[PDB]
Amino acid sequence: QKSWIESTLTKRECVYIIPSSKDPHRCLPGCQICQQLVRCFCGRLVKQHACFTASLAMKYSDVKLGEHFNQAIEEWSVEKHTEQSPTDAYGVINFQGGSHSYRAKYVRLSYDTKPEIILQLLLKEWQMELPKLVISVHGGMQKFELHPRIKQLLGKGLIKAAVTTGAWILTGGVNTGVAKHVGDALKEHASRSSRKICTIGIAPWGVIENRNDLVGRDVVAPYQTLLNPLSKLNVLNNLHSHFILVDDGTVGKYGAEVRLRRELEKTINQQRIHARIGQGVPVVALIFEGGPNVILTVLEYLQESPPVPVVVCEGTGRAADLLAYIHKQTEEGGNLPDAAEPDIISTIKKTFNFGQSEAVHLFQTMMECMKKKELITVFHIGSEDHQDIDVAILTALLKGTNASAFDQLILTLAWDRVDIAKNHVFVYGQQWLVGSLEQAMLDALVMDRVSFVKLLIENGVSMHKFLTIPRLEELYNTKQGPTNPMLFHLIRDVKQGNLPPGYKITLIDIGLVIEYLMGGTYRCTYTRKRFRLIYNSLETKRFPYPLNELLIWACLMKRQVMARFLWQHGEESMAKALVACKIYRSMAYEAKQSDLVDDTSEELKQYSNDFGQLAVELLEQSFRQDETMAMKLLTYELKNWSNSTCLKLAVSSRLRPFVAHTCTQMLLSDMWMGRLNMRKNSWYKVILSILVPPAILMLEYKTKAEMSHIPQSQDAHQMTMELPITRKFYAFYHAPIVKFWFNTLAYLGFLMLYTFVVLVKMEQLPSVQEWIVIAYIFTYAIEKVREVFMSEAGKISQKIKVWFSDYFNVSDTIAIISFFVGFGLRFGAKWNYINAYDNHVFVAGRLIYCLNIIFWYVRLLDFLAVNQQAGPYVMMIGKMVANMFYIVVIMALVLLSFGVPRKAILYPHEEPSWSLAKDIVFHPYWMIFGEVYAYEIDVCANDSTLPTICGPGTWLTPFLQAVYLFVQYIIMVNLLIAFFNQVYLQVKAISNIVWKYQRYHFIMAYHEKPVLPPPLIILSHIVSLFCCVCKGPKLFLTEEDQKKLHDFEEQCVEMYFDEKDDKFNSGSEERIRVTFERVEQMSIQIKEVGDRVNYIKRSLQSLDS
Amino acid sequence: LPITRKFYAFYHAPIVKFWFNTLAYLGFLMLYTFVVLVKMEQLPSVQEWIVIAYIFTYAIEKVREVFMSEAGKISQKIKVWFSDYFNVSDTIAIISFFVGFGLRFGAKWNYINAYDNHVFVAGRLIYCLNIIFWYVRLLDFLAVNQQAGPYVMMIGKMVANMFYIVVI
Amino acid sequence: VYLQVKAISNIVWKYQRYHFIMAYHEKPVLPPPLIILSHIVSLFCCVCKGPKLFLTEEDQKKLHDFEEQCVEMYFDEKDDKF
Amino acid sequence: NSGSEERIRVTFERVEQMSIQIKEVGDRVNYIKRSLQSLDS
Ligand SMILES: CCCCCCCC/C=C/CCCCCCCC(=O)O[C@@H](COC(=O)CCCCCCCCCCCCCCC)COP(=O)([O-])OCC[N+](C)(C)C
Ligand SMILES: CCCCCCCC/C=C/CCCCCCCC(=O)O[C@@H](COC(=O)CCCCCCCCCCCCCCC)COP(=O)([O-])OCC[N+](C)(C)C
Ligand SMILES: CCCCCCCC/C=C/CCCCCCCC(=O)O[C@@H](COC(=O)CCCCCCCCCCCCCCC)COP(=O)([O-])OCC[N+](C)(C)C
Ligand SMILES: CCCCCCCC/C=C\CCCCCCCC(=O)O[C@@H](COC(=O)CCCCCCCCCCCCCCC)COP(=O)([O-])OCC[N+](C)(C)C
Ligand SMILES: CCCCCCCC/C=C\CCCCCCCC(=O)O[C@@H](COC(=O)CCCCCCCCCCCCCCC)COP(=O)([O-])OCC[N+](C)(C)C
Ligand SMILES: CCCCCCCC/C=C\CCCCCCCC(=O)O[C@@H](COC(=O)CCCCCCCCCCCCCCC)COP(=O)([O-])OCC[N+](C)(C)C
Ligand SMILES: CCCCCCCC/C=C\CCCCCCCC(=O)O[C@@H](COC(=O)CCCCCCCCCCCCCCC)COP(=O)([O-])OCC[N+](C)(C)C
Ligand SMILES: CCCCCCCC/C=C\CCCCCCCC(=O)O[C@@H](COC(=O)CCCCCCCCCCCCCCC)COP(=O)([O-])OCC[N+](C)(C)C
Ligand SMILES: CCCCCCCC/C=C\CCCCCCCC(=O)O[C@@H](COC(=O)CCCCCCCCCCCCCCC)COP(=O)([O-])OCC[N+](C)(C)C
Ligand SMILES: CCCCCCCC/C=C\CCCCCCCC(=O)O[C@@H](COC(=O)CCCCCCCCCCCCCCC)COP(=O)([O-])OCC[N+](C)(C)C
Ligand SMILES: CCCCCCCC/C=C\CCCCCCCC(=O)O[C@@H](COC(=O)CCCCCCCCCCCCCCC)COP(=O)([O-])OCC[N+](C)(C)C
Ligand SMILES: CCCCCCCC/C=C\CCCCCCCC(=O)O[C@@H](COC(=O)CCCCCCCCCCCCCCC)COP(=O)([O-])OCC[N+](C)(C)C
Repeated sequence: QKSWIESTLTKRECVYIIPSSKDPHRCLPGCQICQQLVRCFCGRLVKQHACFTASLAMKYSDVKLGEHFNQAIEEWSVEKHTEQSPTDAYGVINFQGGSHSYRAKYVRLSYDTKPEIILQLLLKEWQMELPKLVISVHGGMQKFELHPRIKQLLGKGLIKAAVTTGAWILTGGVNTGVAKHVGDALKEHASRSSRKICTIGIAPWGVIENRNDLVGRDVVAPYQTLLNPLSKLNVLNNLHSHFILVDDGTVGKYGAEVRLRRELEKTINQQRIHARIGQGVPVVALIFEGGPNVILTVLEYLQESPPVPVVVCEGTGRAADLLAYIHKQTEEGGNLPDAAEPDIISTIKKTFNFGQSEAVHLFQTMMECMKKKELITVFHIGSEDHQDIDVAILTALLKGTNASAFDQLILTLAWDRVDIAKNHVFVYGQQWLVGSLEQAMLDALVMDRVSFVKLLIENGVSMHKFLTIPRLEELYNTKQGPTNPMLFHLIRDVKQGNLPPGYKITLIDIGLVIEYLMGGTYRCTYTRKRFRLIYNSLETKRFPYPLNELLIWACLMKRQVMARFLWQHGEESMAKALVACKIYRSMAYEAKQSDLVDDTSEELKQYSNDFGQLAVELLEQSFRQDETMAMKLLTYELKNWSNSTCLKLAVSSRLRPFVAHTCTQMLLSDMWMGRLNMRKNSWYKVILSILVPPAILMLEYKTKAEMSHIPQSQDAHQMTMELPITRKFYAFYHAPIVKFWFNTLAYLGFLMLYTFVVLVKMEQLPSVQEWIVIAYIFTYAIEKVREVFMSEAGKISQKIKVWFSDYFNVSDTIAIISFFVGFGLRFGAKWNYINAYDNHVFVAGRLIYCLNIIFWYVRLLDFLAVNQQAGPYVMMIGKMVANMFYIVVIMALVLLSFGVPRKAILYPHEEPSWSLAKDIVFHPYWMIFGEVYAYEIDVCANDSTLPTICGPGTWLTPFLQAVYLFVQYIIMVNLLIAFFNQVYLQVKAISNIVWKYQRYHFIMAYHEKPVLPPPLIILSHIVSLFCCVCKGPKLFLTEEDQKKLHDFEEQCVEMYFDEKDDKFNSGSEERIRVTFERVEQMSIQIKEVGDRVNYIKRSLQSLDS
Repeated sequence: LPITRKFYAFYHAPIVKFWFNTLAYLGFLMLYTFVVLVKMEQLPSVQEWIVIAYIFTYAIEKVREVFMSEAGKISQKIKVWFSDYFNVSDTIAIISFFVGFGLRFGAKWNYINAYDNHVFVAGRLIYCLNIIFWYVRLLDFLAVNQQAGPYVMMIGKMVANMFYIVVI
Repeated sequence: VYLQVKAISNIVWKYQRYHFIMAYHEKPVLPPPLIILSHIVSLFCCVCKGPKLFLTEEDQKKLHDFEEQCVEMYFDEKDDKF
Repeated sequence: NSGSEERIRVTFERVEQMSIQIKEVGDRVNYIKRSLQSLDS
């Protein structure tokens, strides 16, 4: 039946008839009134049962004999006469009301339903997730009433306490009592608002009026919400979400749940509270207006299986408030003022008519309650003690169970209540044995609760002695808490795509993940030789810089709020932020690449750009203090980060606001010059000094002091250590600015010669010009091979895919390959000697050169793209050409729309021919450029140049061409121009940042090239080869300076953090909504005082009364 | 996932029916371009028959998607379909083709010169103008792409609303 | 015109995908020269003798549950921001 | 002097002396009422 409720759980049927209150009366013949009102000790009529076996008494007489000795009549028991016979009330209520529906669920069941299946109904069947708190509400069972202040404050606190701990409120489920007032408070407070306070009412079935409506299988239970006061029995309060209804087998009887309700709570405080945490779910109990049984059940908690605290509030009603009285006037041991029982027994007889000897018993038991007042909690709502019932509720479960302060934190940690922990658990004079703090931190980190981590870090914890290898290895490999599906995929690939089905994660295999995420030739400290051994082998396992290893964790597991927090702590702030940007950015790519079950990449994209801006804002700060030191920060080896550099890391992430920041730019300019002081020299003096070397010794060079911030080579460092002449030439020819204008001049002289060769005739053998051309291209090629093999990546297949990912490197490959095809044909041809251009192998060779040369003119746009003013226009041209594809397809369609009808009308006797392919494109294309072929349009006109193709239909071709040019020349060309106009505006908006970012790869290229240009470069290769066969820039800082840099780090690391808060406090509209927050305490307190001012003035005249 | 079910999954996907009609339509224009550019003898060539077959069945295809439309009133199945630019153009392109075929085919061939019989010429010249309809129908295939379609929308709005500048 | 269309071009393209895609959900699987066989077979079928989301009741039920849950969460939200 | 948002942040400056002094008076109003019953004690 797929209805586990129907199957395992069951109802109760009165299957026997025992006349109750059988008092024969009106309407003289017996049977009629013996058939009118003969109730049973079950509670129903014999005619209201009928029950397929109780109908057998409607017809004859009550299911028994006649008189049927009254020694035997009394003997009902649901144990004896009641058959179970599955439930018929497992529907769902649709409580009608406000602009919503207050939907809720229910079930019928017996008072002896097992405590485990009722759990297997709440959690398994109803999907309801196990709580971290229960609020067992035990107050008034009649329609009690309260005043406005308590109506709001008590409401918020009870609600909020359930919000924080995801609690399960428990009531009777009946809107005569607590449930009415419990449920109400949820209504106004908007607890529903993107939120649920799980709320349950254990009621009995028989009473709830319109129970017969709820009868039936799974249905939208049309509970009618009639507030008709004729139905005393009850109206189910329409806010409680769930209604377990004890079908004990009685109707009109009461108290079917009193044990079950408790047993459910007993087997709610008997399961774990999030397995990382080991504790039973704590259970508070509250008291509203309340009766003499409501105080009685307080004695069923204080002296009960694991002691259940009590949160009697102050000011509610008769019970909840009176228990404050006996609390207040009586000592910690419940020591009464001896005239208490001589004047409280008036209070009982004042509040109740419970009696006198009865009342004596009440206070006596009520002190038997108050024998232990370390465990109850009077919420003094007047005088504002705990300032919401909440803080008293939660505190009440952290005091009176002889629990340890670790056992007190660990619960607060589970609840998301730091405020409870900092204010109560972290109280003056506390014990905290040895690793309690440490065990909480392994719990707080895996559970992703920064606010407790933050607190613990302030309250004695140190990450230095707490990051051991088993521990942090644990902290990686936990699916408890916010879990990443991506890391398990990342470990898959690096582990050959082979998982042991269990596969505990090591620190080692993670190191290969980072080396894949950071890319290039990064080497994590988890894959090194020393670490890899001591790991297997395993005091020394305390990780010299732990806050570096946790920042990796928080980012590999998408725990941003932990990452961003931990980043604040420790040192190497700017570096950690540029790694994080790289880690997230790569995972944000591998999501979009792997494209599996995984998702959530734009979330990672945002996380990278979050840390990216942090590194930029630290650069700003550090640069506004000392420009020179900031440059040194961009270039010191890190040594915890694979001996990399903060700049190098930011280029890997393509983090442009950092590379386009004026600090890097001023440094990029200083590496461009080398030891040349170009603020004093000029680029025309560099060109002159290349062509006239003696001017090299006339230029203004630099010292060591104004070169100390610049990353230098081993040589450029050393040659300055030990300003003579030979060192003045070494400074010039090794500067990147010189290697540019020395390759540029050779390249321009290359094109001048190569232009001369294609324009001047070729005899059999090459001329000196053509040999010098071939020499350039040959060595230029070797130069390009080297800068692939000597790239930065390590995998040759990735050294390759990056280099071929640039336009001008692809073009050079084609230009170099196409040249030697041409040389091979030009040179390997058998010369004719009657005419050069009769041998078609020689011609093909020459014609490849004359097209080859176009590649080499266009390579000059790459030299021009170096200039700040020209480069934006080279970017445009590429974006224009790349993205105009679809306009040009339309243009080619419009073209054939015209070219095919024209050729068909004008040339109607054409066999198939290759000319037909030319003649449908040729003239229509030159029209695009405004050539209308004026004397060819009308071919039958007297001034025609085509008088012979006059014939039938040819008069159609002017009309065709008139339409064509309007569409082509006016619409389509200016649509393309309109596109290009928007490209222009887009590029100019971004052109300067992109130019600044591309200076890096540019300048670093001309820091690695040889000092000789491509014809003479071969000597530099030779010398730089037989060196290696026989046998880059680093900021060299002495320890005295290396020290002060770290001092300049921390000082600027510091001043940044302080600043952000200070500006952020001020705000603009923040301040206005901080005002509005303050508009309440005024209005409340202008009503506080304004409430008393009427209380003041009544006094004054009463004192003069 | 057996074999016959793997073919049923492919040829019944909309992406396949697009790139299968698109390739036939492009092969249609390649042939129909070949027919107008190459001379016509008395009877059609295999190329021209394959052209006529396309256009004939292409028409029946358009009849069906009117009668098998979503509306119920035939007079509203009609006014909606003719409310699209390329369905109006196809109607003209289909009607104008068979006027041309009827003249091209129903003409009395001359045998001294094809282009002396003016009924044959009118037929050929309708085809050579008819073909413009079929190049322009390709803008509807291109309008499927996110990048090209905005430029087809422009051209229509440009042409529709430039009336008064062109009168001046 | 250019600037006007580009401001609205992406919404209109997205709206026109519907009639486009639904067209090529109803067409025959054979293209217009060979389509005649598809007409013939799809005619003598009718002479002799569209897309629906088929949900089993177990799933059809949970959809209505996904309705109301999201129907609910919407109404609560609007007020709270407002 | 007049300003536009200046005035709003001159208000916010004044939101404190009110809140302090609404707590000044509001501190005493509890000190007042305890008196009255203590004078009638
Ligand atoms: C990752 C790297 C990035 C950078 C890219 C770098 C890679 C660049 C890659 C470049 C590849 C270039 C390929 C050239 C192929 C030539 C084909 C050809 O047409 O041959 C012709 C000559 O063939 C001969 O062998 C005779 C000519 C002398 C050799 C000159 C070509 C080799 C130079 C190579 C220098 C390599 C340069 C690179 C050096 C490093 C064949 O025709 P024929 O014999 O004339 O015809 C005879 C007919 N007849 C008898 C009727 C007359
Ligand atoms: C605005 C200025 C225009 C005035 C407006 C009024 C329209 C005036 C039009 C009037 C139509 C009558 C003129 C043609 C009569 C035959 C004469 C002739 O020699 O024709 C020649 C061609 O042309 C033709 O054979 C037909 C041309 C029709 C074009 C008109 C289209 C509608 C114009 C808009 C309608 C207007 C209203 C709507 C506007 C919104 C014959 O051939 P051929 O080219 O010499 O050469 C071929 C070979 N041959 C030499 C061996 C023969
Ligand atoms: C809601 C719908 C949306 C979709 C739109 C769909 C609707 C599309 C509607 C299309 C309507 C097309 C109308 C064609 C009229 C031809 C007129 C003509 O010029 O005839 C000529 C031939 O006439 C003949 O009868 C002989 C040629 C054979 C018949 C070919 C045309 C019929 C094909 C129809 C296929 C219909 C296709 C549609 C099928 C579904 C008359 O001239 P002649 O005899 O050559 O001259 C003799 C002179 N001489 C003796 C001196 C030489
Ligand atoms: C690779 C590009 C780099 C930039 C440009 C480099 C070169 C710039 C330098 C000069 C450009 C011009 C070259 C000389 C042309 C000589 C002309 C000739 O054929 O014979 C002549 C003399 O010839 C000699 O005296 C032979 C010279 C030996 C080779 C010199 C190589 C030096 C450059 C090695 C490279 C390293 C240096 C650069 C390092 C940065 C006589 O003249 P002609 O014949 O009556 O006149 C020619 C006209 N004709 C064709 C119609 C007949
Ligand atoms: C002797 C003379 C005889 C020989 C003459 C030979 C003729 C000359 C032949 C060719 C021109 C010479 C240069 C090659 C073209 C540039 C490649 C390119 O775009 O690279 C770039 C992208 O790369 C890609 O996107 C890869 C796929 C290519 C894209 C499609 C266009 C090019 C294909 C061929 C179409 C034309 C057919 C030509 C091919 C047969 C890498 O550069 P980037 O800086 O990263 O910018 C890219 C940015 N983007 C990816 C976002 C867009
Ligand atoms: C990637 C590498 C690609 C290319 C590799 C190498 C390919 C090797 C290619 C060619 C080598 C073949 C040598 C000759 C073969 C026999 C023919 C012969 O000798 O003569 C014939 C030559 O006929 C021709 O067509 C010559 C031109 C062919 C080359 C076309 C360009 C290819 C490169 C494209 C650029 C690629 C750029 C790619 C860049 C990435 C005729 O000449 P004849 O004998 O004087 O005439 C006799 C007849 N007569 C009596 C009427 C006069
Ligand atoms: C034989 C004729 C050859 C000359 C051509 C004459 C025509 C006019 C030519 C060129 C004007 C540009 C030259 C002066 C630029 C100096 C400043 C500059 O822009 O610096 C840039 C570098 O320099 C470049 O990027 C310039 C590129 C040089 C190659 C030119 C090839 C194209 C011209 C070939 C002819 C093709 C057209 C057809 C005409 C025949 C920026 O670098 P930087 O490190 O920032 O610079 C210093 C630091 N600072 C600027 C920050 C302070
Ligand atoms: C002899 C004849 C005369 C010679 C002409 C003169 C030589 C030609 C002149 C200029 C050549 C192009 C300059 C490149 C500038 C750099 C661009 C670049 O780096 O990336 C661009 C791609 O790059 C491309 O798309 C390359 C262009 C394709 C090949 C050019 C064909 C030219 C003819 C075709 C026209 C004919 C069609 C109709 C003809 C019937 C970037 O594009 P993006 O993706 O939008 O941006 C990403 C940014 N990124 C750079 C960071 C990656
Ligand atoms: C409807 C459009 C759809 C797309 C394209 C479809 C067709 C693409 C297929 C091919 C394109 C070319 C067509 C054949 C041309 C033959 C040439 C000829 O006249 O005789 C020849 C052989 O001819 C035969 O053997 C007759 C073939 C019978 C008809 C075949 C129909 C198949 C397509 C049915 C449709 C369903 C398939 C597609 C389903 C998606 C010999 O050649 P020739 O005569 O020496 O040279 C001709 C040039 N001339 C005129 C100058 C002489
Ligand atoms: C073999 C060759 C020989 C024969 C050659 C024959 C020549 C070729 C003849 C014509 C071109 C072929 C296609 C027809 C034109 C498109 C119609 C149209 O605009 O439809 C659209 C509107 O429809 C209307 O608005 C209805 C009234 C027409 C508006 C005025 C312009 C067209 C009139 C005729 C003027 C030209 C005179 C030509 C007519 C005699 C429906 O499409 P839509 O997607 O809803 O877009 C509309 C949006 N709008 C309404 C807001 C704007
Ligand atoms: C909606 C339906 C519209 C059309 C329906 C069908 C209309 C039926 C139309 C024509 C059928 C008429 C058949 C021939 C009649 C007698 C004349 C004759 O035989 O020869 C004459 C033909 O003279 C011409 O002008 C022929 C061309 C007329 C058609 C013009 C296009 C109409 C369609 C527009 C497109 C519509 C697109 C609309 C799409 C929505 C002369 O030729 P000859 O005999 O060789 O010469 C003898 C003289 N000689 C000795 C000097 C050589
Ligand atoms: C052989 C000759 C060469 C062939 C040329 C190439 C073929 C021709 C090329 C392009 C053709 C048009 C592309 C249509 C694109 C779709 C547009 C569309 O759907 O609706 C548009 C209407 O549509 C029109 O107005 C249609 C254009 C009128 C007919 C074209 C005449 C061309 C010549 C005239 C010039 C000559 C004048 C002067 C001459 C002396 C929408 O317009 P809207 O109301 O603003 O927008 C509503 C939006 N809606 C779509 C949702 C409804």
